Amino acid sequence: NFDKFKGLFPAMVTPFTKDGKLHKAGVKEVVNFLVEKQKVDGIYITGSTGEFLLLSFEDKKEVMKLVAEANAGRVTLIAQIGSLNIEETKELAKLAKELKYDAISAITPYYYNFSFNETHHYYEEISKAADIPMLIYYLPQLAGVSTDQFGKLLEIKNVIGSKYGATDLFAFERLMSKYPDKLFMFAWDEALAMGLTMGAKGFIGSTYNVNAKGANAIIKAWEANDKEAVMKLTHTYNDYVLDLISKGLMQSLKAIMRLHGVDAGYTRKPFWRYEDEEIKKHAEFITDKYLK
Amino acid sequence: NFDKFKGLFPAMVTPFTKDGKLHKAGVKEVVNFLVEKQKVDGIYITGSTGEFLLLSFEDKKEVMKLVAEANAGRVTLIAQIGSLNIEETKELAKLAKELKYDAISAITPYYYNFSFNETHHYYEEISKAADIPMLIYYLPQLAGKVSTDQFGKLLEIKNVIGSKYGATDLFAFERLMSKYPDKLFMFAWDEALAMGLTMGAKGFIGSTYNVNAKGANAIIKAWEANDKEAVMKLTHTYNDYVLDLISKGLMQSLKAIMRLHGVDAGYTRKPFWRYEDEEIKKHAEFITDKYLK
Amino acid sequence: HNFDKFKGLFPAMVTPFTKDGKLHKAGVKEVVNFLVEKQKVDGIYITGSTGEFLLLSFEDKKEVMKLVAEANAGRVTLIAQIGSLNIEETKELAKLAKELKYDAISAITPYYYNFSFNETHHYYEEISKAADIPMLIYYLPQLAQKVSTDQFGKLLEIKNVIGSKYGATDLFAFERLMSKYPDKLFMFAWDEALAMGLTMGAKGFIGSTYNVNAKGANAIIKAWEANDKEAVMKLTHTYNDYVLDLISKGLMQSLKAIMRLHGVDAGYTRKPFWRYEDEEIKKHAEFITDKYLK
Amino acid sequence: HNFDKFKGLFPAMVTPFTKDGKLHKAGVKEVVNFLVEKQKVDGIYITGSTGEFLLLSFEDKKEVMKLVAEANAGRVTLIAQIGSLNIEETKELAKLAKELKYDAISAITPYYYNFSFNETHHYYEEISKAADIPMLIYYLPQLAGVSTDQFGKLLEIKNVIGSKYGATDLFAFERLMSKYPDKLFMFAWDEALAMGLTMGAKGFIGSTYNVNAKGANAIIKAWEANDKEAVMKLTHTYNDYVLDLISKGLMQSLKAIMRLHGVDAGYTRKPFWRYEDEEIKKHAEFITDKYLK
Repeated sequence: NFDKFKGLFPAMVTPFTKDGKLHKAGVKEVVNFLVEKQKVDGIYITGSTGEFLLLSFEDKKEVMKLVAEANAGRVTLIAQIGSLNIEETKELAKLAKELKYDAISAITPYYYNFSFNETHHYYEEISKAADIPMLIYYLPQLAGVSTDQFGKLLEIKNVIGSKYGATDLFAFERLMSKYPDKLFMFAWDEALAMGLTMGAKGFIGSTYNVNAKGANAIIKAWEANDKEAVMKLTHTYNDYVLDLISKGLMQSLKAIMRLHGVDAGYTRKPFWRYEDEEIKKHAEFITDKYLK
Repeated sequence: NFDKFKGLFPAMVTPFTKDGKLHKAGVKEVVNFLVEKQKVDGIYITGSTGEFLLLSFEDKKEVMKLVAEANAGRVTLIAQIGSLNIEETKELAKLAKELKYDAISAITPYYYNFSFNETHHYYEEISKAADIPMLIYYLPQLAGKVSTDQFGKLLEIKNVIGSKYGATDLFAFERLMSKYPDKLFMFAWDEALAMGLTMGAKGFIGSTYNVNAKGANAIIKAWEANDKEAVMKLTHTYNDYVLDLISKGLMQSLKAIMRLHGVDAGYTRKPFWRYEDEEIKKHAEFITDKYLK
Repeated sequence: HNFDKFKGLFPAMVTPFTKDGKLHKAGVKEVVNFLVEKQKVDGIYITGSTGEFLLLSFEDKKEVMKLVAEANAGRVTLIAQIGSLNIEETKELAKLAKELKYDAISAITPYYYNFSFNETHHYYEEISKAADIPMLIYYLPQLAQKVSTDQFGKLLEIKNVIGSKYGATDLFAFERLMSKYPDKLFMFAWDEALAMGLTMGAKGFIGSTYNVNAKGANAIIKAWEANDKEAVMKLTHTYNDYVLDLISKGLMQSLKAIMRLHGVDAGYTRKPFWRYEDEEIKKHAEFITDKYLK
Repeated sequence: HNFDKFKGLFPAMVTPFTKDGKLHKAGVKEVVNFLVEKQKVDGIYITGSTGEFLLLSFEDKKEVMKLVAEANAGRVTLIAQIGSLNIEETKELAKLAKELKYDAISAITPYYYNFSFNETHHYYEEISKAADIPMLIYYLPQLAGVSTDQFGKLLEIKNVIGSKYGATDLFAFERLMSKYPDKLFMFAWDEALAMGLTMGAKGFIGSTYNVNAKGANAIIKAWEANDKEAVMKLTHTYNDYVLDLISKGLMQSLKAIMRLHGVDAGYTRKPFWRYEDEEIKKHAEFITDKYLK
């Protein structure tokens, strides 16, 4: 079953010290905050929100092991392990398998307009590296890609589905219609209820790091058929999303966590470093408005 | 309150003869078919689906009168009356009121990139014409974008009751629903009907309701009934219909299906492509048999 | 060389209206006289975007065409933009242009709806049958799906079609068309890249900005023909400074106010275009004139 | 004040790799020789997109810099693209550039994330303190949602002598030449070389100059010589060549043309497509025979 892939999966921040060192103690404290205080169903690690492009190859493995250790099998684990370095991505798949990750994902080849063919080969080679379920990222165009064409990706060995993060809910509806056998994790935080309505059961998002409660409220209202409440709670949540990102996203999440006694550290360069007081007031503003 | 604006409002097609004359007896038959067979809650006339840019000023007034007559107060009526001629628009608004149209709408100034200020003045002028509710079109960007806030100044213009929202941007729609709960937002994106209902839309305007009101009403019914899985299944079927339907020109396909049902809905006007009779007839049957049986 | 009459600057002529909104028939003549005699233009492109053609009635259009013919009295080349979604009207406009001795006609792409290639091809095909007068098609990047260099050639092969008015800011597509179709005429309608156009073989230029700055635009051409490459640069910076400054207020309101300042009865824009306060627009007209048109 | 060293053709060098992906070190030298002696370039631009920089390790990059500084021995101008999301590795690479007497460095726009202006500025600010070597910033249309004025504050940062301008936007290029006459802008759009010339570009960086520098020098010479018609005809041939070249993958076609001239320029690194060996060689043979004889 995909039962373990139901519910909320924050895209986990990766804690760094002020000087840009991987803050190992922080990683564990974050995982504990998510499992125990946020009460998440799973954790999605080393994605965009985890600052993965700013992590060294060894930083990556360290975080994967540290997370595995802190979780202690309590919640579902997914590691985002894709990069342009195919050999590193292969070892990472093995390491995910070894550490008992529930699934992996790999972001679409970026920067260059890599072709459908190149993308297919990218994902094909990675599937032979280990037997661990794979989620691909949704990709509208590569050099110029039909919902039929994306099906070819979906059928590669070990691929169970797709992380769907595009703002295009018609494509999402078309995929849910064509591939009812595949798992689609919905990655568009401000359209959670929309997601639910076309059959999404699992959600990966940055914003669930510190407001799983507000997101679960929408899901619980939806299952209980309180349609008015689905609307009001969504308006509130999307208020929260927009207030949140009036300062840098990862700086805000890390500050909110620090305000809650979690050692979540700081972003790396080149992300902007705010004055401690400025980001503290922002953390308080979000916390007081939304997270009581 | 806004109760008369609940349900389905097909964007009515405008029947023309094969040589493109306004087919006056066709207009009334289409109205009958929509009320009697599609069981619509309302009808939305002379928009893009009604080929309004291909109508003369005299055609527009005539269509309004023929619709008003055949309807006979049975369903709610909204007239899209906007163009670049502000005096013709004002006159169509007074005619709307006279004919007891429930609301009017006007498309955004088009072709040129008209500024916010110009668009606001254009709607302001229209409001002083007749005392009838007005729905403005939703506006993403105006000669370089318009916020939730900047758009609200359009919503506050005298007689403006709300907006016809057709954009495929469901976040923006959510934002408008939050900020303006006292305004009427008619939802015009047929393929996101259930997603529209989920965020509070209660009225739906669209070309696809001309011949599949039953299929869209099925979605609405399952939604109000809390049948989550039927909402999904019926939307999958309905959107299959939409993609199948527009594999030929929309209005040719919609008029061909009406003719197939024995309704004198006529044909489109130049420069829309005119298909061979048998090709468009087979398309019509294909749609009918697959979805409309 | 039969395209000789299509060389040089072709202002996209404004259409004078009264403050009321009426077609100002006397103004039409004065504008034409202004452009021939003071701007010393090579031709005039009438009832295009800049001529507010979408706010013109069918009669207004025929009237403007007749009046421009009469005022020009054959002095310069005349091209009439006549396209609309009313095909029977465009057909009559094509016959009228022929009757009035216009040198070419043009027709905008079918707009507002996403018309397909086959619909666009059929539209242009029906027009070409109406009268024996040279046709310039508008350059079309994308119709609802991309239009290729090869696909646009199917439009250029329609009877009477001699070329294309090319307005996109994509100068690569332009280089490609001049390479593939040197037997066709390409009227270059991106004023802020005049010298770029020259460089790739453009000899005719249709633009809003030549209504009041034909001298500035001619200086760039002359510098280029004289191989004064530094001056091509300097004269472009200046000209483009002028364009940006000009469109700081609405274009057509700016163009008409600049003409009115020079004593030309150019009138005003129609609704829904913004009507500026009397003095605000005059002062704008003075600024541009003092800075660029001395 | 004097930018004489940066006039002419500056191919974006390819980075040679073995069939199985190692950094073919001697291959780097055979390419550097082949561009200097046989393509007759004025300069080389190393470890850019065309040099597959994102597929190179930190050590790889350091190695390529050293190898190039060696095989050139000061014969042509050298520019290093050294930018990445690791600020400390860029800070180092700019000291390595200053040490190997590189004439210029550049750093790409922070990529993948939508980094803001403030972030972009601070990142160039940081890279400058590292080493007193002149910097060329990449031209940037938009950061996280970008004034020609704002882009000037980036030009003001210590050690910045101008910009690598690659956008297909010839208007904003004309605008930049107008406002900052005291700055070097290297023109990085191969298909509009003659249009860059027209507005004052004097140095050119690009991937196509790897195997057809002669064909592009032909355009510059005709231009300076005021031969208007040949500028046109020679541009048309060059752009036929460019569209022909990129009918298969760029780096694979280029590397394969080089291997065809007995230059050991190897292959691309994963994830780039690897062609069946007869396919890309028939492509190498076609381009060479039609354009490079």
